[PDB]
Amino acid sequence: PTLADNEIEYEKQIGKGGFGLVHKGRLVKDKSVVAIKSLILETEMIEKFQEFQREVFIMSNLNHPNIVKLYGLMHNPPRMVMELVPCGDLYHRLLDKAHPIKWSVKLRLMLDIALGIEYMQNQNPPIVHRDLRSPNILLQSLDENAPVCAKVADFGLSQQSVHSVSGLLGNFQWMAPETIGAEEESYTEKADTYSFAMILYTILTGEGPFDEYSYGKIKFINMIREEGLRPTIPEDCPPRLRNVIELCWSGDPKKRPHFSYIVKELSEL
Ligand SMILES: COc1cc(C(=O)N2CCOCC2)c(F)cc1Nc1ncc(C(F)(F)F)c(NC2CC2)n1
Repeated sequence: PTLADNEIEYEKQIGKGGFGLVHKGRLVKDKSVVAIKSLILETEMIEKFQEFQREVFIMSNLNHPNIVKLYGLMHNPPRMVMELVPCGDLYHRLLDKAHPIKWSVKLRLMLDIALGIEYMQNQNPPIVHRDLRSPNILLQSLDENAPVCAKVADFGLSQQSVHSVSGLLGNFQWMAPETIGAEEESYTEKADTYSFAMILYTILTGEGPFDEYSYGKIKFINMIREEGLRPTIPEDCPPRLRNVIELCWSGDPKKRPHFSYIVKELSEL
């Protein structure tokens, strides 16, 4: 949690983010594998700074198997040295239509994500991620017997406050109705629960949430908020899962369940 200047060999670039680049690396002492996130700079630059900083502050206190870990910080640009999750992100995996994820594995993924969010929500005060979407779910392993299959990543937009937070969120297909409207109304970690419903939906169907509809942006947002528009749950969905998704994506945040219930229900599938 103290810096790590050098001691890191770069191996390859694996991604990009809101504030910089992401590379796969090795450590010399152990040679253990790692991921490095750099910060590369009204202003956009301030948002980038704030985001990098926010990820560090939030991640600084977290330790859970289903949460990417922060290992150290670096100072030359600067950088966050984190856990390397080798199977990539969920969004890309789901695009491989020819190789559907095995049902047992889908369940592992759902549970693992729920456990991570449950842990976020049990913090004092609770953490609201605000960016829970498939690109931000990383895959440790697709083996149904692995210790960990999925981890929550990218805490750049995260808040951890005693009160409700606010701020308009884009990526409306993944975000709660109370967070996407033009008037900047307040919300809570119940917003993340809604996003999780959409994560459940994407895993279940292998489809992007709301991809079945086509509307202009204003109409789409109004539909989600004022008409209760939601993705259609397939007929073949197991009843207990259908129930969890429906409750989680309730228009009323108060109706979205506590993760103790969500985790118990998912475990029954
Ligand atoms: C071997 O590790 C990966 C491979 C990929 C991957 O499958 N690639 C295939 C196509 O070229 C780019 C990398 C990936 F997207 C993410 C990987 N791992 C990983 N591990 C940790 C993180 C991090 F920063 F959040 F802590 C992360 N961020 C993703 C890249 C934006 N990615």
